[PDB]
Amino acid sequence: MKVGINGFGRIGRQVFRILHERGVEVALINDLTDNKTLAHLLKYDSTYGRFPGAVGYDEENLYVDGKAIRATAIKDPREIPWKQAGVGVVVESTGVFTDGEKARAHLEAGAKKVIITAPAKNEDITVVLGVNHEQYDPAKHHILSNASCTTNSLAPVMKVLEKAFGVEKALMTTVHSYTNDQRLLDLPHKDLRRARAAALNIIPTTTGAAKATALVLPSLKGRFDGMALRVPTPTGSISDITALLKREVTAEEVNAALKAAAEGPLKGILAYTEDEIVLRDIVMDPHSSIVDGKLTKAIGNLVKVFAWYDNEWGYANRVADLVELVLKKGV
Amino acid sequence: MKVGINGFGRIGRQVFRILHERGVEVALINDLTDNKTLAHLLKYDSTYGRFPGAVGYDEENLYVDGKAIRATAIKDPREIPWKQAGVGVVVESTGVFTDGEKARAHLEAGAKKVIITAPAKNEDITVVLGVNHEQYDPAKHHILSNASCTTNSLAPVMKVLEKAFGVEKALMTTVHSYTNDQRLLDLPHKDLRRARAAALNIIPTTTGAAKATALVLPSLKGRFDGMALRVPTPTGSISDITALLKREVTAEEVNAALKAAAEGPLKGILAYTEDEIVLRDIVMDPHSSIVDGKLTKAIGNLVKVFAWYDNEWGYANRVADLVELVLKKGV
Amino acid sequence: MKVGINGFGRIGRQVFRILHERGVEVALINDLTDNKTLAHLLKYDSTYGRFPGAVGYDEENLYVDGKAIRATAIKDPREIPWKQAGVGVVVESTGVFTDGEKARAHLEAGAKKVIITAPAKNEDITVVLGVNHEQYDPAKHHILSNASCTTNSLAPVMKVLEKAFGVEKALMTTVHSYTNDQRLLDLPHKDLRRARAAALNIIPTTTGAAKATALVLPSLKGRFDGMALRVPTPTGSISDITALLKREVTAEEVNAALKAAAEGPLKGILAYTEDEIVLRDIVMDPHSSIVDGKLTKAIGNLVKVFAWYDNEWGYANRVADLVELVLKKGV
Amino acid sequence: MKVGINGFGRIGRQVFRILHERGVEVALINDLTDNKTLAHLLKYDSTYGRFPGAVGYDEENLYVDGKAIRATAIKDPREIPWKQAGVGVVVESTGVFTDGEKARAHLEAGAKKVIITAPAKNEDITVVLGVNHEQYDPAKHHILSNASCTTNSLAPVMKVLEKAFGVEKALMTTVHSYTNDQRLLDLPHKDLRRARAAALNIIPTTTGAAKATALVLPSLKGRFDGMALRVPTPTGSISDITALLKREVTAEEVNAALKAAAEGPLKGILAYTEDEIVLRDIVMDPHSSIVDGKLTKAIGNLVKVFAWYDNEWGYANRVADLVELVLKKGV
Ligand SMILES: NC(=O)c1ccc[n+]([C@@H]2O[C@H](COP(=O)([O-])OP(=O)(O)OC[C@H]3O[C@@H](n4cnc5c(N)ncnc54)[C@H](O)[C@@H]3O)[C@@H](O)[C@H]2O)c1
Ligand SMILES: NC(=O)c1ccc[n+]([C@@H]2O[C@H](COP(=O)([O-])OP(=O)(O)OC[C@H]3O[C@@H](n4cnc5c(N)ncnc54)[C@H](O)[C@@H]3O)[C@@H](O)[C@H]2O)c1
Ligand SMILES: NC(=O)c1ccc[n+]([C@@H]2O[C@H](COP(=O)([O-])OP(=O)(O)OC[C@H]3O[C@@H](n4cnc5c(N)ncnc54)[C@H](O)[C@@H]3O)[C@@H](O)[C@H]2O)c1
Ligand SMILES: NC(=O)c1ccc[n+]([C@@H]2O[C@H](COP(=O)([O-])OP(=O)(O)OC[C@H]3O[C@@H](n4cnc5c(N)ncnc54)[C@H](O)[C@@H]3O)[C@@H](O)[C@H]2O)c1
Repeated sequence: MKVGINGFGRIGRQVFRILHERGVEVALINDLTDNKTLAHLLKYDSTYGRFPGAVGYDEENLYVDGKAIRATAIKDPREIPWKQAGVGVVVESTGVFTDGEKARAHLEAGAKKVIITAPAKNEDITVVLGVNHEQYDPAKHHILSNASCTTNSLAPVMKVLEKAFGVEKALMTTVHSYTNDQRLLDLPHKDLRRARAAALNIIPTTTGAAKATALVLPSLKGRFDGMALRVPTPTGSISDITALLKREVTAEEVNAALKAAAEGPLKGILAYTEDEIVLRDIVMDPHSSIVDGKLTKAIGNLVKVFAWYDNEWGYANRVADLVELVLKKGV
Repeated sequence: MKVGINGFGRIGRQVFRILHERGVEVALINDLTDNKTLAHLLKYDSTYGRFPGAVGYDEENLYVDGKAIRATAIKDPREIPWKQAGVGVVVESTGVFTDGEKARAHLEAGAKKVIITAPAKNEDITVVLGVNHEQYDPAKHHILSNASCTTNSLAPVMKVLEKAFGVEKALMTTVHSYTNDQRLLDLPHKDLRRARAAALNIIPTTTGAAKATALVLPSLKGRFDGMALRVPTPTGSISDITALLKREVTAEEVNAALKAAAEGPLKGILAYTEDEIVLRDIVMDPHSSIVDGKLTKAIGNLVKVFAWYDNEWGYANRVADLVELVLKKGV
Repeated sequence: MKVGINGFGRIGRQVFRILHERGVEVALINDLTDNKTLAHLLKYDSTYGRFPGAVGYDEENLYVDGKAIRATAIKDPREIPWKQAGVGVVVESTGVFTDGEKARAHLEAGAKKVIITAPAKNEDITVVLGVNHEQYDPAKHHILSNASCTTNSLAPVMKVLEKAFGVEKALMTTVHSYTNDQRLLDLPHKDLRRARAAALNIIPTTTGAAKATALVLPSLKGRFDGMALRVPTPTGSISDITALLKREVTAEEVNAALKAAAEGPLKGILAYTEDEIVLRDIVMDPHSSIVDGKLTKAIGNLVKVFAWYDNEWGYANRVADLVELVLKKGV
Repeated sequence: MKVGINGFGRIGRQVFRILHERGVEVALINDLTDNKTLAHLLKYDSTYGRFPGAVGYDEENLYVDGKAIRATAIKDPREIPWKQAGVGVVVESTGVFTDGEKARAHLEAGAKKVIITAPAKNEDITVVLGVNHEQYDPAKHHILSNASCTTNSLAPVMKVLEKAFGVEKALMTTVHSYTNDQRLLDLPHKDLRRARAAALNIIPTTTGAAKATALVLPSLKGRFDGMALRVPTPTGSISDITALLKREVTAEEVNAALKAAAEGPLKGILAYTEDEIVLRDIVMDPHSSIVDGKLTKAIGNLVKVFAWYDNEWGYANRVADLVELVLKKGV
């Protein structure tokens, strides 16, 4: 019962480091490049620095302080040796198999459990650690999704605002660091905005993060939606939640409430703070959501809350977190 | 009856170019640097390119295609020769005399009318062209304020949402390009966030833009507030308006309504569009507010509207616009 | 005898606009995206602004102020209808057919002349307008290359330093804006440096620009090489030329010499200036090389010269310039 | 015999952290802001992260894990209580007292030794650890300078190229991250280039780093000069050294030579590497100079060498390093 990663990219590599630093052992790693490039990308990372440990590689492996790890370049899921490596849980992070209909291929090649690191489709269950994980059935579920980084920042907040003040309606905006899914200079893209130079523009882009948060929380079904603004930053994001509660409240109420959750039930997932912070202050923070108290606004029953989150490292800690759970309640 | 500029900086220089390209003649220009540096900053601009025309200078002047303009380096308002230059209307844009209590000094030195390009204090009237300009009394008013770039983007929108759907409550967020008021690297500032590296961070900062918009529109008094997020872009900004109307509406209603205003009463100030645009698409757009139709969201009576605006050039067109009005109804 | 473009990207689109604004008519445009995306990329450009004119499109065309232009999505050269469109000269700018061995396919499908906008291989002649264009034989040549933007900035300089002071040896460095060939965040690349986040790093990368300049100028064969440093800027570049002359000279000599060429023989290609400029000052400058006089250094016979150049617009003016020549001396 | 810092800015704060993590105790810290802002800038740093330890403050002090440190806001050197605090060695890093003629004021107020963290004037001795530190006379010297970050990167290299191949002439170029000395948007500056938007432009600026390196190494007197190019990066820089040796050599010779020095005599100051690195890979590297082997070029006796260096952290390690030496051989 070992882990495997398909899509050793931005998310893959972060999840790997976390799993490493936790003890979990990754048996195989598949991507589309030669193990040389994989070793160099793991070793030197532009956002989180050098890999804590020794990195080596040959035609068929990668070595992490000696321990070998199979590294393949198979672009067809069904053709990945998850079998002859004993890989049970797979972290599908290529961003191209976001639907069980296709990601099932990992099972019909060995794997016993598959975690899609992105908003999936036709999966067994989309889970947001801290919102609906206890709702995982090892018998029934086998193809999971860890939702999206935005969903993971919204959910812990919408949950607390529900079991305290109740939520009628909510619109949200997220100012998000760019990702490899955008373009460096104007170039073809299916989204005519993500096609524009990413480090030059503030780019408006759709996000199902909100509606998706309406599934892990049926409470907000059809009554929660949002927008996204890609901005010139390599990592780090903030969610702008504007929700109409079910009773007039004050910004100070809202906070002590989210603060409560932070230091109690949602501990480790949600965090609360009143410090004068900026983006670079939350980069590499494990949490899913970090509430900026001082920004909390409240005009009667119409509240506005802000939640910082590192769309890369934080999300990756949840993905690795999910692999632990799946392994603890394996099949 | 000629114009004068105090604070030949980012805003000053843009207002100058506009006034030039319109025919208006600036008699004197005061700042804190030698006329050499002034000539070089006007000539070569990093955002709007080279100055359309010939730029020269000597110990006492600047020359724009020959025509001389007095250029002084007097840091004390009362000591600026607005008198011996016949300067009637002054554009106070140093960002340091934002209150008539101090900006009055321009009058007790010559000037007959003073326009503060920023949220003023103790001024005669803060005006937002297209919202409450017809309310200018040349007899009573003499020290005006053109509000702020954010106010000028919000007002034209809040106005339309009032005379159509009525507004109960509204919270707004603005993702704003950085300004010379922030820091390049971490450095001392009265705001512990604007103190952080501006091209590196997404920086949360307070904005009275909303409450200020509650003055040009008493309708929203005490029921409109917002936040600001400084992001790594040199110019261009977007306002995120989340307002609770007085009746359930649809995003398509909201648009055709703002669109109406755009092509009618608020023409020239407000613009509406459905094109797939990004930040660099609105840089140097004269308008005060440009509605991004496609981003318009509506869950019943809770709406979310986005308005692009070039906090520099657009605002500067309003400032120059205000100088025309003041000159047309001079004293 | 009409023009055609294959690879309607960064360079393609700029060459198109130039050809348009010059009168030249492009008959067909091939790329890998739907004509919708092509129309949107031409219309709104993040660096050079909106396209001067009306842009429309349908399943089979693009319309520029009415005039229709065939727009296909054929990824196989031999399969492009250069025939049934009467396209004589083709601008191969996809960056994937940089060798006549493959780019010849444009001929065996219609075209009578092919211009490769990049360092080619197996081409008939690599030309650098102003250095060796008069050496074009319409009878023999049919597959040309316009070299590279770096080559086009170096050549006009190395030429002048040869026919004046003679050149023994020269090493050069270019600080170049990033290009679509690099990555937004760490990601797989054949060059383990261009694989790193482009807007975050200063990235060292090999450049054959120098050795290539040794072909258009056999004088420097085996005695000229250089390096390239990709830096966080979307467009604009500077070449750092360090050459050991054949006689001790002074910085003032070097300048008046390059200045001479600028205002004389190399006019229109090379420019000379002593103004205090920065990058944003040369963006969209047609020239191939713009000498920054004030930076000129000289310790005896070891000189250092700097040349600004807009790797996009300037190069594109040379590409369009080359299409004129090819058309003037067509086949 | 305790240390003191005047100018708790970018350099000051880094030197403080290093001195802290080394055990050295700073007695007093003077700047121009309230101890609140000082505590917040030390605590949260945009480039090097959170301060390793607890940070507190009151009207008269700062607390580092309890231990109190006097924090004043005296803009006049002679008026700093270096006396009633027993501060012997002062780190003058305000960037405004770069000449003993003025920095002497620290002595006539208490201090027994003053280190100017920048190219000084009228100082007793400018030292570059690893080049000419053993040449420090505690009896004669009392006002030192640690040179500049560029000087500290060049010197260790020029030294090795002298005691191996000899150096006839050398021109150098440095691509340097911006600093608080530049501007965020176009704004008045004595240097008409550093006046332009720093995160938007590649900015050419003079540097005495080379001539300065000609003092710590009289060998290159009048035969070494260079240029500087400020680029859009918050920290990290690379030096481009083009030197004409006294004998034809090969790039492989040059390297093994610099490599030798790196692992031997210049260990800890100079480093050598052949790894495929980019800027973000050297941020926070203690070294003064890190040679990028792979970039080494050599055409006979004309060589080109590149040296990475973190103009902030590395230089700060040298400054702290110098305070140790001064304390070990105190007065
Ligand atoms: N970037 C974020 O902050 C973030 C947050 C949450 C979820 N996600 C999701 O995680 C996924 C990966 O995101 P990323 O940021 O790492 O992007 P990425 O570009 O770094 O892609 C990951 C890796 O997948 C590899 N890949 C592509 N096709 C493949 C195939 N057929 N087989 C094997 N490997 C393949 C790519 O070469 C790349 O190295 C996406 O679906 C994304 O939406 C990203
Ligand atoms: N930046 C924007 O987008 C924007 C939009 C709306 C309003 N404003 C307001 O306009 C004002 C100026 O803004 P800016 O962006 O041009 O900033 P800026 O830094 O460019 O300042 C303008 C100029 O004022 C000069 N100055 C300072 N003190 C002076 C004095 N005592 N006498 C004469 N000149 C003096 C400065 O040297 C500078 O050149 C501010 O109050 C600002 O809040 C700015
Ligand atoms: N960027 C510069 O400054 C510059 C300067 C000089 C020369 N060049 C060269 O010009 C070429 C294009 O450069 P670019 O900057 O426009 O990059 P780009 O990414 O914008 O590529 C140009 C276009 O080619 C298209 N394309 C790719 N494969 C294709 C195919 N098989 N058929 C049709 N279209 C295809 C791409 O989709 C893209 O839209 C490269 O070879 C480059 O090295 C670039
Ligand atoms: N930035 C670098 O990489 C670097 C490298 C080597 C040397 N240096 C030199 O170190 C010095 C400081 O550089 P920096 O990058 O920290 O810049 P900085 O802007 O951060 O300035 C340092 C601090 O000095 C303070 N200061 C200014 N005048 C003062 C006064 N009269 N009394 C007390 N404090 C005062 C400023 O408020 C600031 O907080 C400069 O001379 C610089 O040239 C900088």
